[PDB]
Amino acid sequence: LLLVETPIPQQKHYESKPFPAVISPPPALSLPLFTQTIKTQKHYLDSLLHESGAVLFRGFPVNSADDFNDVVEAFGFDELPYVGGAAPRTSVVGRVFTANESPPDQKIPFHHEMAQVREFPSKLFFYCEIEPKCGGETPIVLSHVVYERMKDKHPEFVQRLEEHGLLYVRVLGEDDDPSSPIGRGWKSTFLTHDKNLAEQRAVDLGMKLEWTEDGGAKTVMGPIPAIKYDESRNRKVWFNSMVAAYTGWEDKRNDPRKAVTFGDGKPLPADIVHDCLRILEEECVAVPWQRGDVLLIDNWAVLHSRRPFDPPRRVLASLCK
Amino acid sequence: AELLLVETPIPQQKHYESKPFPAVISPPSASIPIPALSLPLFTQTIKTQKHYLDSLLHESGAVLFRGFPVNSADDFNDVVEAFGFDELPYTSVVGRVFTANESPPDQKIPFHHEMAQVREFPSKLFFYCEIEPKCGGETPIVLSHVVYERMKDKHPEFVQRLEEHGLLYVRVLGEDDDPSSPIGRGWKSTFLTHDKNLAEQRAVDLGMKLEWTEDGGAKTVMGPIPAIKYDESRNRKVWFNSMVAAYTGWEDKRNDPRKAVTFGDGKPLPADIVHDCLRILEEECVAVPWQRGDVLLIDNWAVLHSRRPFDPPRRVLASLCK
Ligand SMILES: [Fe+2]
Ligand SMILES: [Fe+2]
Repeated sequence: LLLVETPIPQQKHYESKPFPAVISPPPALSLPLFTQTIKTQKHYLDSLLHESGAVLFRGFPVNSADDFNDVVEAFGFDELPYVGGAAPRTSVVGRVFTANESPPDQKIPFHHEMAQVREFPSKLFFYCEIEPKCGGETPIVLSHVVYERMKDKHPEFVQRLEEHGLLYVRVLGEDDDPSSPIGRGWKSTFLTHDKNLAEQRAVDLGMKLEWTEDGGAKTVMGPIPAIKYDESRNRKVWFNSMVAAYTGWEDKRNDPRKAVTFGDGKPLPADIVHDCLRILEEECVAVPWQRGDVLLIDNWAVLHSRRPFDPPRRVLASLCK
Repeated sequence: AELLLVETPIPQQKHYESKPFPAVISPPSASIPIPALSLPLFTQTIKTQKHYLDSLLHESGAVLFRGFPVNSADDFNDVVEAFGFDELPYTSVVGRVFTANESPPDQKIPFHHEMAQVREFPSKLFFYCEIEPKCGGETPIVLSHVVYERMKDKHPEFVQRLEEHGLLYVRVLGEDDDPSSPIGRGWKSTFLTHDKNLAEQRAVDLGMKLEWTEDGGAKTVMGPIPAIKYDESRNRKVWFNSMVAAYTGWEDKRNDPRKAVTFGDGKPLPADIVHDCLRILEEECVAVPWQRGDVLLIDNWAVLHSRRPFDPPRRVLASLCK
């Protein structure tokens, strides 16, 4: 079976490279034939992900969570062991899971997966088992592009970011708020109900957990870098949750404006942060999901998000070490 | 190529009026000709032996299928499709098969009929062992009509009062979802809304009375509803209720299991008699150790199930029928 590089309307190109790269089928197709081609074309696929940063596989027989798991298995990347610092996860089969995000009417900001975690995924997979009735795409953007445009537009700001970095403040409830963009409580965050084991697992993850009165918790993280270096592609990337926090960490316990600051406490310039948001939207690519679609994302080069949608919609995921 | 479905004995099974519980079907030891076992051969035999299998489930209440090539969720789904029961209208693994978010492994899940407090509950249930537990983790099952007959015999007055007033179920919900709780789901998620008006309207549709607590949560009161039902297909009364389940298993920071369920008229249940019922369930139950490939078909009108504590790994998928 052949893996054909196919053009789609939404994709962009950077230095002659498509973003995202799109592979489609040209013996009747079957899941085993696909997973077999994946193993056979390992090198080709590694080079494609290396050049593009994300690869969308469209037109293949991935009709269930089990099929998706088999495809993830064919790529052979080591699975990311679950710890904490993420959201209420629900394992479906094997390395595949469903995480409960914010409501369909909301817009999930751009971010790198588990960006504030020490051992974050190098790669992730997204699978559409049930396409959204309307909207619900998973827009993606090249992190190094965002950095380059930011350094070009706001050299001083970028310069200050690499000197002082960023500081993150996030208040947590005891339980999980299904209605919040950042509704995970400290119980689910640290997979514990004991404050001792929590405050410890918290300090380990590199946090300053101070128990709140209403049984919640106020977490503070940083200073930590805002810019990182992709060793495999020799370039710097916008690896931070600045825009995500500044515009999305909003609920009864969190004021977005105070959710993230420069590493030295100094506030961020509202106009520059929103200018960054503008760059993310302009450079992003929002491919409408089709049932069977499997998207492979290199977490070092891409930030993802989610658009509002009308149910039904079901996108499963898988994280790689 | 044909396959024989042989009624086989196992150590754990019991017998009531000459009928095995659960009935156990396995491939034969030495058949002529020797059949090459496969999933497709099994699913074909299931369709071919429809009547025989319906009769078996009818007489026993539950049927364990042991020794067949059910080696994946996909295989299990094919087996569920071969039986042709209508799927119960709604984490989905494949087709009609899913994984149930159960309690932690160290816990003991109480006996219950599936979706017992739901208007349209499943008539039948399928359980499949994809990965056998390292230790324990069986799925004990017991005959509901037997529990009823023993309860009526030991506590006639109590049963008589149950038929008269029935039971009342209480749950104090928080606004958000508590992860560390067997009943931790809040009213926002339970009623899929953050709007109080809509929520209390949806609870009423579900045959529930909702009262908004002062702390931002909610208190629901379901009932009075019957504690005893009638199995039309078998002409007998069954212990179709979550009495023991709620009285001993619905505990968290907001809920006290002793007020979680009461008589339909508010009167508390006698602790002695409830624990006596718990005793009966344990004595009458059958806990068959799970084996990879096992498929258990349960008639939800005649059987209550549970789960023993266990040491991971363990993986049992499920499927519900209209
Ligand atoms: Fe994400
Ligand atoms: Fe159950």
